Amino acid sequence: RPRFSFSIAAREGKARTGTIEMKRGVIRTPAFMPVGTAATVKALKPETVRATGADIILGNTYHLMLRPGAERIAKLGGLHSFMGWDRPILTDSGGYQVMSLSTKQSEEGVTFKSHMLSPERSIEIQHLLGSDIVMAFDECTPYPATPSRAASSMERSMRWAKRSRDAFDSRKEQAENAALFGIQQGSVFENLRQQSADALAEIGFDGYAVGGLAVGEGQDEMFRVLDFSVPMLPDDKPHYLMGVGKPDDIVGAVERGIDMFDCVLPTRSGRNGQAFTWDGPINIRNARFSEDLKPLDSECHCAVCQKWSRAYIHHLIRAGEILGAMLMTEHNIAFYQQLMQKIRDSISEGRFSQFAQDFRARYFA
Amino acid sequence: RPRFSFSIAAREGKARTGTIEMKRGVIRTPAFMPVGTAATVKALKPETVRATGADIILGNTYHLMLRPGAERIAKLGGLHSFMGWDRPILTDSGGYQVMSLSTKQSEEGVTFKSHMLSPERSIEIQHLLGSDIVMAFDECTPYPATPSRAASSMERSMRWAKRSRDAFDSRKEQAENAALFGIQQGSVFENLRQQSADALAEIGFDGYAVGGLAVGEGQDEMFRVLDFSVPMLPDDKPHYLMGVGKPDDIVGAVERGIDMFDCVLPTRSGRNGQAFTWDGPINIRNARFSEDLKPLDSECHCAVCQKWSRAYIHHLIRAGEILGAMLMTEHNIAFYQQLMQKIRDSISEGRFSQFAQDFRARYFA
Ligand SMILES: Nc1nc(-c2ccccc2)nc(=O)[nH]1
Ligand SMILES: Nc1nc(-c2ccccc2)nc(=O)[nH]1
Ligand SMILES: [Zn+2]
Ligand SMILES: [Zn+2]
Repeated sequence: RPRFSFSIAAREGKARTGTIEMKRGVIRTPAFMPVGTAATVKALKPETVRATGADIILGNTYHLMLRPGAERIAKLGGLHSFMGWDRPILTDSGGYQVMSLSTKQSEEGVTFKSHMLSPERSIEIQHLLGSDIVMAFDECTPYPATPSRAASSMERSMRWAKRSRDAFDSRKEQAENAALFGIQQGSVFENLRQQSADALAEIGFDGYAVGGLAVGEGQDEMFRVLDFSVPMLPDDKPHYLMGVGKPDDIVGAVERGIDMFDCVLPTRSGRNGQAFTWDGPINIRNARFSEDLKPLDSECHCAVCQKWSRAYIHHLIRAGEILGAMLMTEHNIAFYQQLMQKIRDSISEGRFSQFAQDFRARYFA
Repeated sequence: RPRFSFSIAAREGKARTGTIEMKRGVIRTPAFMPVGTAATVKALKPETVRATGADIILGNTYHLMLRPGAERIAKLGGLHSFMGWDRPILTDSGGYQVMSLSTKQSEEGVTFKSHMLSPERSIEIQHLLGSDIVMAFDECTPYPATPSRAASSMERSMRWAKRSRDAFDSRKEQAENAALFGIQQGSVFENLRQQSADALAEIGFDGYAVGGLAVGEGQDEMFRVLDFSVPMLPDDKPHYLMGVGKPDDIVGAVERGIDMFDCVLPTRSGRNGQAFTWDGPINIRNARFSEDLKPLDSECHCAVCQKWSRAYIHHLIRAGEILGAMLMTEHNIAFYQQLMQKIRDSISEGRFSQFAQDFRARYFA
């Protein structure tokens, strides 16, 4: 099996659909990655995650290095064995969470409480976890930022990107079996995004993430930045938008050339009682669902919608029952995967523009 | 299919093993019933409950009448449809929980806050839920109690038992498709237990519960009372010990003629980090399991023990992850079902005495 082989099968405008072949499996793109923070996709067994259609999940380096610890997970046989997911795992670098969840920043890296993270240590931690797609250690520039502060931050991220590349390449077993993605920064500024893209391309990565855009800038601004940022990245490698997003965010980002996504929304909002449907999100705890015998979504193919009603799930979530969180989460992840499948098929079939319009019309109605 | 047919296939001492055939399925005895309080066996899909070997689950009349409500569940198609469990369900009468969870007691029944429960209303609620085994509405005498107070309480329960019988029999659809169990009371007093047994037998029930013994009297005292109480009940009907218990409680009660059990222990203690093993319970959060790659129990056949380590489950429970509760609960219910299976097979094979001794020796070691 290939270490990493990205093939584009079809295009429509800026949108692409295809596959990433890796040693632990094939990733169909555009892809959505369920987030598995503390070595679990919350409230789901791995077989259930797979049953929804997920090809790859995301693990969080920051969380796992603290609990249970990277060396410990390696001693226990790696993250795949540990959590019982045998397909690809992408690990974030810890660069974002080290700032949002903990700090002292310097050229060497970040020291923090509740430890030190550097490009080299991040790569080593991801090696110990046995990650399939390794993220370069970066800095998520706060939003908003002055052009000059965004520039100095992006430039540090680019130096860290080179250091991540070198650390990764130095570890033969990692270089042979895993892939490395670089992260574009530059805030909302076109010239900095270009400088960042050029720096990353000069180094060379297996894939390129658009970083710094899951920062509450709003969809309009996010799209504006994607409009010029994604074409700067190498066309022949995957484009990964970190931390995005709602279903309409995803459709628009794919329209702008994004191939990969991760977001806690389907899992987290699922536990909180929000279910995604083709007619938009619903709050299942709302009184209007108390005697509603329809499934969460009446076109959804997931196991939850085959078996249980809105009324039942309403009851569970209001009662604080774990099964409520389980069913909501499975449905939401399945919905996200069905969305990605519809996206992939429509691009392949050259009807993605129509799909996007049809989707938005119904979802917002 | 039979409404209710109890067959004893084999005996050893006071212990029996056999089957209860009902319209929604066969119940292998001795049986353990997972408790499904608010129309869910906590943290388990019904298919998972079934996969562990459970033939029947328990639903709680008190909880369900408040949330989502009995008439509502009936409107939604009954409890079986509502929660997606199509096999037998035994419903408790609400008689215990109305006192422990809420009161005004009278001959008519119990009025309470956070409503009124009577033998007739209890039976009607259980009818609306679509219960397969209906419990007579009773009074769980507090422990300890004077002989005279235990007597007046038991006598009220016996009058309520007759009223439950009459209400059940009046509802043709219920009488044709469900079964009715009476509940023996009398605290720890032999003469009152006898009076109670005689009263219940005079009325006639499909099964007989030993009530009033899940009250913190200790195992020695519980066994003492079972020693004389169970032989008072009709031999040819099932004997149900409500709210019991730990694995050794169950083995001893079967040695004393009990055929059916329910307990929240495997589910509740599972979520709290206690896993049952053949070498006794373990607290999975304990530091000694942090790098333990063995399954929860190395003889257990459950899906959890086929796939995940102690170390992983340790990590999940310490992290407050829902999957931790899911895996612990599935294992614990599976352990309980494997215990019942070993009990059934050993009685059938005429080696139950040896099994009980072997079990106790290892479990307490
Ligand atoms: N490492 C990194 N992570 C994220 C990020 C932000 C929000 C949700 C998820 C990831 N953004 C970045 O620019 N870098
Ligand atoms: N209805 C009833 N329930 C119980 C009971 C006690 C503890 C746990 C479960 C049931 N004991 C009784 O004597 N009657
Ligand atoms: Zn669904
Ligand atoms: Zn097990």
